[PDB]
Amino acid sequence: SYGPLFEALAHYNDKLLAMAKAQTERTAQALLQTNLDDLSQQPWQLIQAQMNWWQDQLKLMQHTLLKSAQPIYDYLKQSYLLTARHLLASVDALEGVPQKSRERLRFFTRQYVNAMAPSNFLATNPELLKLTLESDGQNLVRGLALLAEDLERSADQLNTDESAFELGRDLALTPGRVVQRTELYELIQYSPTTETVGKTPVLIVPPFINKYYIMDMRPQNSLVAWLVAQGQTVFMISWRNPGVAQAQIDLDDYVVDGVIAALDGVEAATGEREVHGIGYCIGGTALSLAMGWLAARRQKQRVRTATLFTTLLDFSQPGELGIFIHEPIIAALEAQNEAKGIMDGRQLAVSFSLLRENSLYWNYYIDSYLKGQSPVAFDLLHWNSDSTNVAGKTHNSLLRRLYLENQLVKGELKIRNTRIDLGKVKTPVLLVSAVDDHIALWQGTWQGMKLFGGEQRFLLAESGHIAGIINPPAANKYGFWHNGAEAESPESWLAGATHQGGSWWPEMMGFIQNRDGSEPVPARVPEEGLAPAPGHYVKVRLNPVF
Amino acid sequence: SYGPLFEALAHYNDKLLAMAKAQTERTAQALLQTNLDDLGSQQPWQLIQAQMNWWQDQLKLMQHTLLKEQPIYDYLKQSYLLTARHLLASVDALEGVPQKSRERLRFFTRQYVNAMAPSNFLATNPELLKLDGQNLVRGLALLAEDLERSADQLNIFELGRDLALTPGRVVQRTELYELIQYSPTTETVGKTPVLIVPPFINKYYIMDMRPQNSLVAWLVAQGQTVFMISWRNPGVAQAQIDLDDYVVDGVIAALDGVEAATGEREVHGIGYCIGGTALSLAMGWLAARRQKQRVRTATLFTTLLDFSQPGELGIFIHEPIIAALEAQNEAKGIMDGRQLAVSFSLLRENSLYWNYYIDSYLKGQSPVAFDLLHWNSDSTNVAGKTHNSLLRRLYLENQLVKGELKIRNTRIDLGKVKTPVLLVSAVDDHIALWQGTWQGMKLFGGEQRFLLAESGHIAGIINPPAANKYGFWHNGAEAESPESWLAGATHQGGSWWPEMMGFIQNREPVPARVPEEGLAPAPGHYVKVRLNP
Amino acid sequence: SYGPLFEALAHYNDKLLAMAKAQTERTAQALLQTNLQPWQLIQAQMNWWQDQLKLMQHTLLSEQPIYDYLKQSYLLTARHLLASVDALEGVPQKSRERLRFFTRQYVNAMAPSNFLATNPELLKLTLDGQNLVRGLALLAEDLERSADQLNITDESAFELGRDLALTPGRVVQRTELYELIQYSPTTETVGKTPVLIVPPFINKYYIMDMRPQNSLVAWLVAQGQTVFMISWRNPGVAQAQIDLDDYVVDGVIAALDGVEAATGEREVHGIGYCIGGTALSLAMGWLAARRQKQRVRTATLFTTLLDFSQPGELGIFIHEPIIAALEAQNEAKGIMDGRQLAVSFSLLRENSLYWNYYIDSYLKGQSPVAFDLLHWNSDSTNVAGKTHNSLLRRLYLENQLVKGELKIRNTRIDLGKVKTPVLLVSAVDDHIALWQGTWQGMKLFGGEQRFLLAESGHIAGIINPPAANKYGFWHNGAEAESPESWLAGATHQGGSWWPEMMGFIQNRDSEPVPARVPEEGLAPAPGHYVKVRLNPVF
Repeated sequence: SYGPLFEALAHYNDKLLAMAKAQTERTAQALLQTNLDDLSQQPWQLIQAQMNWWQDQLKLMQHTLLKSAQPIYDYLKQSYLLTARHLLASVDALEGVPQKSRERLRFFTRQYVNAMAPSNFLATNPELLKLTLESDGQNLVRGLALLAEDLERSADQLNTDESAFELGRDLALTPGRVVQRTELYELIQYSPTTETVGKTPVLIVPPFINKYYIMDMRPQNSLVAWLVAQGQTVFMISWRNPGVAQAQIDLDDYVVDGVIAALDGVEAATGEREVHGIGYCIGGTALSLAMGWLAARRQKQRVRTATLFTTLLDFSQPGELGIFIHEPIIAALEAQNEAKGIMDGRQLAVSFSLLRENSLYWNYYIDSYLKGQSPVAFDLLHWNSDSTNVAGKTHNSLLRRLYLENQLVKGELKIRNTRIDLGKVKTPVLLVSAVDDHIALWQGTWQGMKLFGGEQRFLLAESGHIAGIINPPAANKYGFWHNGAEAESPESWLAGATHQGGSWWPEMMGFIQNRDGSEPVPARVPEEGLAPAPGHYVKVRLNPVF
Repeated sequence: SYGPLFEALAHYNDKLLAMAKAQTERTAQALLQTNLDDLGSQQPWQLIQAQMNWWQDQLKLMQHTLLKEQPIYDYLKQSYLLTARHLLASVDALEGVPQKSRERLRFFTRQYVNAMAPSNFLATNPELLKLDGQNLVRGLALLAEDLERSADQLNIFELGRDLALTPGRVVQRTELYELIQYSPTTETVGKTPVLIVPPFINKYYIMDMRPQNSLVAWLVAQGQTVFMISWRNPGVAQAQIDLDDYVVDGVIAALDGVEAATGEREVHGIGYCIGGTALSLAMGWLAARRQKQRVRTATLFTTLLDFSQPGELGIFIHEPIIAALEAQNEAKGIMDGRQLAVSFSLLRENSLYWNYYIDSYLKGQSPVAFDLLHWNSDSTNVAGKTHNSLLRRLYLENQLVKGELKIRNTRIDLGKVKTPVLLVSAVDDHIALWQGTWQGMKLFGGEQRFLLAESGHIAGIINPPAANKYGFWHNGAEAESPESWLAGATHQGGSWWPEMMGFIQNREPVPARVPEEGLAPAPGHYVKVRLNP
Repeated sequence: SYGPLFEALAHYNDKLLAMAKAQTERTAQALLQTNLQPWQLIQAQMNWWQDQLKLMQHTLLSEQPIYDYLKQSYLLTARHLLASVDALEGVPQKSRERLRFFTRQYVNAMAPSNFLATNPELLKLTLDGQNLVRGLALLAEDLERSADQLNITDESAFELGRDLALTPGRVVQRTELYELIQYSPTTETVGKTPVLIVPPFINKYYIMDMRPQNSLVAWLVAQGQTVFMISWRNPGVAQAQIDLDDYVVDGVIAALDGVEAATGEREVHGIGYCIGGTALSLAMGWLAARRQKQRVRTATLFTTLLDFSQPGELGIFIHEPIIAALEAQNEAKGIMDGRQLAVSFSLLRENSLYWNYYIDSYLKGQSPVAFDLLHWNSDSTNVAGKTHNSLLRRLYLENQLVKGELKIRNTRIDLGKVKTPVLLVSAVDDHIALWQGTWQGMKLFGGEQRFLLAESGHIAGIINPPAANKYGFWHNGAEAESPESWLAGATHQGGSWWPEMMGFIQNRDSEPVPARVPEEGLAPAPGHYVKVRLNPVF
């Protein structure tokens, strides 16, 4: 029963043989472009050393599992020889590599290795599971505090700087201008790449947990740059990394002084009172709460369409994050957040990982390398560790009002003393979720869809929270499921769904356009504004780099 | 006659818009400073805009109705809408201001409200003005009691930090005064030092308020070694101190103290109000006894030597009342400063709200009016026998204009003083009427000069060249009638301090005198003794 | 000219002092009996009125004399602010926000420029076809956005059914256009003929059911009368085609059928207010034109307009280009927004709401009536688009009812065919329905006619319960040829005209019938339609 695995390894071994042919021809051609006066990528042999381990360990496992029907040690001895062969071949393959690149790979390998160990994160820590296993009361807080301060202190002492990525050069490099800056955000308007653009502009509301540039990573996988290339004027909210000065900022402020203020900022830049809204994770929650706020107060509609990525409105199924949703734990965090003023992102980093794609190594290290790309896994790892703080009041509200009491579903949620009913929102909504998502379980995102009072569409994408959402059409990598019909259950919806391979981005673009008709307007060249894109807020790091 | 008032309000409203634009750009710039570990014009500009809205709308309404149910009830109602709008706009402008900060504005506003009410002061109370032997003396006391207790209920800034912060040293401490020598701010200073004799009816630090409006700091910056007498707040232990003591043991003793610190027997004299009078009697005392002259120049701010025009203080100067106070002062030991603060106010500028609260705020300063009200309410006692001497020997009998006054059994005669004398008075002065001070100049026997400031008792005196806020009248000719010197007087504008500086300068440089260690840092301890802790 | 003013001030100061002493003796006697807005606030305002009037006397007796008065008036304003917040020390924060909100409402309501009808600039623009419309649009949007932030703002606004419109009853019918309320008897025996009340569809009805001390519904009920009330739905865009005709037939007349269903009586006593009185008049006209048996025994009409030739201050809108523009907007949106009508005119403009319904109301121990009136006036309702066009064009502009050209569902209306006795009750200071114009409409009727003129304005003169003993009215049973002649022959009476209305209704008589208890309806009174707000409350 090893056929499909040897087939996958054989497929990669042939793609690697072709690349070695390319590098050999590349090194020879570089010798031609030489002058007498003058004084990055990893070697294919480094990947070949890893490919040989996977093949030899599988062969040894198959050989000793047919021999099964001494025995434990002999397999161990042969597997240690494979590890030793792997150490020698890797060190050899990095012979001509400059020391700086070696420390880069040593850095990114250590991130990957630490991230794939469940004990390194509180949400998947087995010892913390024992405490929650109906074992105790308030010591749970102390037991949780010991694990957190130990996981943190381990990451403190681990915390290389120079060998990193620079925002605006390597990531988040879509041309544009910062056209408005307030306490909570920097509003970026991106430069056009088309002669004509749509009249109704696009406003992207990112999550305030982690930074926005997951949606503008590199030109090949940038949602922002793809949207601009589809003739859309694209605006991005770039949240401030909050400090102690932002301690009293609440979820209500992000809705009103954030999304709503950004909508007004779009009107100042374009003259349009209505925008197409796109929201990701807690930003998708903030976008929905902004629509409910406007509708409850009978304000004129300002969102023509709304696409929500991995957005939780019903928190009944919190996933692994449910381990923290217990009154003693929530109360203890509320005390810390009031005293410290913020929830440290570096503490949130040891609590849970927003990046747990099941195939980060194979699809975004090995596959991206063989596609001629700088490993996308390095970029993803940089983003997951570019932690943001969370304002203490906002984090308390997220913990209690949404995760614990589920106020939005129950109709008890109030934003600036205005009760929020999503049934009054008539904006058409498209919810795009991911089947392997571990932060916003796709069944729970489905449940929130019925809360809206207008047109409702749902798309289920293959893969997880990041990989499934940030899937550019040119990649041709995954698929999605579409069902226009209404259903009584998440499972019934899937049963009636149809599967399509590739990116779901064109479906979102179809959803946005079919609504608009409105004539294409001349391309909007962004005003000079306050600063070039990306802003200053996105570069503020919790562990500063030099 | 509505033109210049709408223009002045337009001038102020335009200055408030520019300050508001400066604050919005400063908050916008503060966003670029985004340190994650530290937290990022105390009055809001909206609060001042609410005041300016009231002034403009009431002036609009009152021009509108003066052009023509009852037409008067209509004006009464509409102005009440403006008062209500002003109340609502003020409370809304103070929403983000801290509660402890809001308790401040309620404090000083109440002071200004009570300080411009004539009924709250005896000298300007209509009921007292309508007065008869015992009935007057018993009544004045009864009225004094009603005003003092009302002030007390209302009564329920730090010296050296917010006010009186010029660096210096206390070089000598006697029973009556602390002598302050200030540190130099220039590499070179004049040889002859400067000694300032402040009034002892109020504390000294009106002449040293803030760096922008401190006379002491300006004089040091002009290359002068400046000394300052700091009168002690007299308690009951000082019940038998006199003007004579303040002259000899207060002023002349300080002259010997100044020589001990510099080696100079001659100083440039500067006197303020009753401090200028005490200096004048001191100068005659040296002249009447034929001692070598120890005062080079004498600048006298609002100095009263002829008391024929007492002003509103006249109601107090009657023979039955003086005797009443003479018996009470000796019985109680001293005259209570809290009662003297109730008697009258030194804070009666015609533009205290406009030039020292609004103009101060628009210049970026913390409101100067707040500091003046803190100083006026920081009253100091006056010794029982000094006060009795001032009421009878000077205010009533007027012994200085005649030859009957004596300082420690020594007949005075200002005609024997040959020192150049400069009088700086105020047109709106209500304590020292400028005609009386000008007449009292003629008692001197040396060169004389008279300068008239454009404002009241303290605003026309505390006017630095950097303010460029007021003006002054001068006239080089000699005139014999009050309307004759002023009719021929010419208006210059700006501060008269450079003109007072020139008078001292016209009559070789010495390395800057660094004050010795002395007894304590300036400000001294006497200035901090408050009647109400 | 200051004497009456000073005397009135001391007149008010005496009650405050008298009421202030009653509070010290009540709290002193409260020390003995134990087991187990501040007056100071009103006194601060009283001091400002007296001190300012004293100042104006002195000043009336160059740049300095002017500035000296202007300075002095500012010290009075500072004293007012200082004393006012001082009196509000121990008052709870929840009530202070209510005082601070209703005060803000009053100041804006007293600025003539805040309403289009009294707007100075619009009068200049009117005195210019497309230009007038575009200019009027500029003031309309400027005033609507300026009223956004100020109106929207707290939960201290009263709750219907608890503080206002709390007269017990049951909602016995619910149609698209209205909910029918039948109230509880409170008396052993009621009159055989029931009373039906038709309120205006512009603004809500609770103005007649404010509080038990001034509720017309509660007073009518206590007078042994079965009282019905029509609670108009706040129309949304789904009601865009509802016309004036539908409010007459599917409104008043359908409600007449509802009254018969719940009592068995085909004949009712009619009471109408403002455009409700117009609809009631048109319903009687419709019934008479089709020769149906009389269903309205008596009709009393409060400040109702049948002749629109004297539109008062509202006539600034009655011009061909303005009405044409409004019709286009009403057809586009489907609805005339009540938030836009809020800044167009005020239905509430008493001469002294502050003196008669805040100061006086406080002196009588009541919660300030000026607050309840302002809450009602701010409780705007939309108007169905076709209905508003009909009101603007067919009545205000063309005046079809007087000329006999008005058609209600293809039925020409002639009020001369109506033989129901009519009692028109108008207000001398009314600014919406000028009383002389209401007198001209009286003659249109073909039966008995009576006219009563009340002393106050549009609201205060009408809602004057007999227990207040506050105003008077003029009655004259003889016919006259002009409003001026009718008033010259009138006789003034002090007090409320409500008993005279009940004399009018009851003197037609019959035998008292046993009190009709409402059946368990769809909902308790007041229903759901009256709670629908244009700006939702928190």
